[PDB]
Amino acid sequence: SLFELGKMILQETGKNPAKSYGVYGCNCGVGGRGKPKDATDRCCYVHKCCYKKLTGCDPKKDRYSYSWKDKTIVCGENNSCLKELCECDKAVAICLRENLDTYNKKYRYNYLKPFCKKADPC
Amino acid sequence: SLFELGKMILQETGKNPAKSYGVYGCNCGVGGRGKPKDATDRCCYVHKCCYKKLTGCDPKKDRYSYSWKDKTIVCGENNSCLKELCECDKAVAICLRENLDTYNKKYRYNYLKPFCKKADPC
Repeated sequence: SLFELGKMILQETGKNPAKSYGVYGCNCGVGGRGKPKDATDRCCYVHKCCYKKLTGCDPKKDRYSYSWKDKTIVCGENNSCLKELCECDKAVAICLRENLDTYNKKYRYNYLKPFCKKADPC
Repeated sequence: SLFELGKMILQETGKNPAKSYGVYGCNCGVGGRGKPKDATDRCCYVHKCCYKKLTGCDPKKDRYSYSWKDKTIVCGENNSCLKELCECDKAVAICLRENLDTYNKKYRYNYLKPFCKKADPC
């Protein structure tokens, strides 16, 4: 669920997740997908495409189990959808951390999201 | 849609809407309803109750038209459902404005939202 997703992003990036990524670019946070602004935005693009493939559980609402072991996100066994979901969320949290070096505040609050250029099919 | 809602909140409160209300309390922004933390939170509680009356349109994704007349939100044209939706969004924007005097930053990023006490029926 959003809680786990938000938590993972905090753990990996050290950043307030909603503040840094809630309305970032054309792909991070609220809304759908669009042509990526930068590498951070591309992380979120991939993440939303990941959510699209999921069947059997609800990515926004469904809780899943994971642990913090040797400062690594370790997805619990869960079930097929929940584990795929956990891995979707882990991957984007990792991606966002790896692109903190080009994170740009000028994209942080993009209220022009509805008018982003259309994204390519996943 | 979220865009119109965000814009109304900006117009009434003068605040960055996602920043101030995206994760506030147990009712504002993401997630469902919960026992309200304060008057601001109760504004969002009422808003989400208002949404349940809607039949025919999608509050997160469906666009509607409104205008800014004599510094007032004026819901335009719109079918029966979109009219109601617009009026729901207008009501919460006004309410948030009216309760700026007790807005509390400590509730602003409430990542304990999944653990809010259960909301009473609307």
